[PDB]
Amino acid sequence: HVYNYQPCDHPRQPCDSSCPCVIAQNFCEKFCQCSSECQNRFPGCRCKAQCNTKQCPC
Amino acid sequence: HVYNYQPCDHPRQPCDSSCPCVIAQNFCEKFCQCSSECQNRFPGCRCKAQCNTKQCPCYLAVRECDPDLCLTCGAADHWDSKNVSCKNCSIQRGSKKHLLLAPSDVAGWGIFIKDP
Ligand SMILES: [Zn+2]
Ligand SMILES: [Zn+2]
Ligand SMILES: [Zn+2]
Ligand SMILES: [Zn+2]
Ligand SMILES: [Zn+2]
Ligand SMILES: [Zn+2]
Ligand SMILES: [Zn+2]
Ligand SMILES: [Zn+2]
Ligand SMILES: [Zn+2]
Ligand SMILES: [Zn+2]
Ligand SMILES: [Zn+2]
Repeated sequence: HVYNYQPCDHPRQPCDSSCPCVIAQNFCEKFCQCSSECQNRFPGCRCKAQCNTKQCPC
Repeated sequence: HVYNYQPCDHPRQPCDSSCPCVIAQNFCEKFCQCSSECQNRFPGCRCKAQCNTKQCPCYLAVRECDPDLCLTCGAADHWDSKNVSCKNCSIQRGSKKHLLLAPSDVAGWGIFIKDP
């Protein structure tokens, strides 16, 4: 069910159940026009190095 | 719908739609008898330190860093010592702030914090 990511550009509307990223089950990215603290925005991992194990959320 | 975690003890049956942890929407822990590569097992975060921001999967999932899994964040290291590198381990380690007991300014007794 993976869909291509397309940045969200819905002003005056939260990224919830109506943003294209939320509908397409895709995390909001830095290119999204939503707020910097969006619920669907994917947080950056804080791994020391490698980031190749399953532990790294990325 | 948060349910209490009870270790799974179903051998010869994958942790899938029938294990109590999977049914209860709860991650399999080290105390589960399932396989060491279970799908529902919660992986240990590889955070450099702190683990207090939303990026750390333990903090992101409202979970304290498991000492057996999270080894880079410092939860496992310095078990006898204090000032752990990770910050999502205070409940498990029991490092609580010094409270003080005095009559509350609102009603009855109240807890007052000794240090900022
Ligand atoms: Zn959006
Ligand atoms: Zn978006
Ligand atoms: Zn968003
Ligand atoms: Zn990352
Ligand atoms: Zn990483
Ligand atoms: Zn199980
Ligand atoms: Zn389990
Ligand atoms: Zn399991
Ligand atoms: Zn962490
Ligand atoms: Zn952790
Ligand atoms: Zn940690």
